[PDB]
Amino acid sequence: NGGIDMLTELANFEKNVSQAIHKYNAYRKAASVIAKYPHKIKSGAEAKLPGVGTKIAEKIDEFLATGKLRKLEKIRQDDTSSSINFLTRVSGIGPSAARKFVDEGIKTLEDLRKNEDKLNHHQRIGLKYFGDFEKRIPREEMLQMQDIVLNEVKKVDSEYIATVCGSFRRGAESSGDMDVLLTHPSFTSESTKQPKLLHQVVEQLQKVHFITDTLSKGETKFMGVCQLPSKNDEKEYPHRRIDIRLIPKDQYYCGVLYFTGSDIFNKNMRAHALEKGFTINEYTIRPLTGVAGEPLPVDSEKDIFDYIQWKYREPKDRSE
DNA sequence: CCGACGACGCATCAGC
DNA sequence: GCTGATGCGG
DNA sequence: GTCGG
Ligand SMILES: Nc1ccn([C@H]2C[C@H](O)[C@@H](COP(=O)(O)OP(=O)(O)OP(=O)(O)O)O2)c(=O)n1
Ligand SMILES: [Ca+2]
Ligand SMILES: [Ca+2]
Ligand SMILES: [Cl-]
Ligand SMILES: [Cl-]
Ligand code: NA
Repeated sequence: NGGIDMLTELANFEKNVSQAIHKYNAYRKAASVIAKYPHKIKSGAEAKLPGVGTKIAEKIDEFLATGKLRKLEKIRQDDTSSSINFLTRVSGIGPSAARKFVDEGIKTLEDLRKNEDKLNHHQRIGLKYFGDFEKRIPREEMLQMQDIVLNEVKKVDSEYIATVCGSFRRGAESSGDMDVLLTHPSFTSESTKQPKLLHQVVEQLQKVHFITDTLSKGETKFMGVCQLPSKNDEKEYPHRRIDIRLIPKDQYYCGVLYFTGSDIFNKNMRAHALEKGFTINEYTIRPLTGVAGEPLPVDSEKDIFDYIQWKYREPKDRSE
């Protein structure tokens, strides 16, 4: 049901143009439930699955009959809408900044490059590598990036453990970018016994010229840019987005569940936890006046599934 | 009908 | 400077 | 935009 892409374009419109985040999540939920439905949908009535209601069923009926959606056709022709949608593809430009740029007449890639002085630091790096960040990463390259990260982390301190998460851990043949969960025994929910734990790793990866740029950096989260080294006379590899998350070592299982995703899977799982009277974040699962109690004991990813009475789903089956 | 929609880190800004 | 809200991101 | 109660 690849064509019924339609829902994704509608979601993107609502987020970027309408600034209607709940419509955006509604369409993405519908897109997700349809994407795992194992038959070729033949009518909106059939599609009207949890999260598909009347309005999306009507849109699906139009799309099946004609191959297009007039609502999208109008959105694709509208210059302001299409310009706002385009500017949000630069990392760091969201729907508010995109509309502000378009209001000032900044509407194309050319315009951004001419007006670089008007971008914050994140946006400037997102513009700089705009083309590269569009490309996906083949798993073969992800494997090499994994080896660099884990080996350099080991050189800093053999007690670190770095785990590559995201779509890579879900077994995807290509990834949007690299996600690294990092733990160290000196950083638990009970204490922080060593400072600079994330900084020293970031610094080492910069020192060997793997990390090339920083988008944001605090005590526990790094978001930046990296690049594989290339061989003599070879074209350079594209620059890649890299995220590193330092998680308390005793909260690894909640963190690797979060960082493995997908984002929709996490949303569904956490919503379901709420219905079961728990709340899950990347640190803890806590029972719910609806006030979170104390963290429940967790010794495995499966324990989190057990609490909310879901059967265990391996990462490869979490790609929603 | 209508409340409720996952959860949170870092950058930036207003107000102080 | 800090605090809280907002924007943007994973 | 959708849905449980
Ligand atoms: N709104 C979001 C976005 C992401 N994540 C979590 C689950 C994701 O799997 C992980 C990494 O986010 P990514 O944006 O890198 O996406 P993926 O790694 O899943 O896919 P890809 O990088 O291949 O596009 O962060 C989340 O919980 N909520
Ligand atoms: Ca991405
Ligand atoms: Ca990723
Ligand atoms: Cl269309
Ligand atoms: Cl917590
Ligand atoms: Na963006």
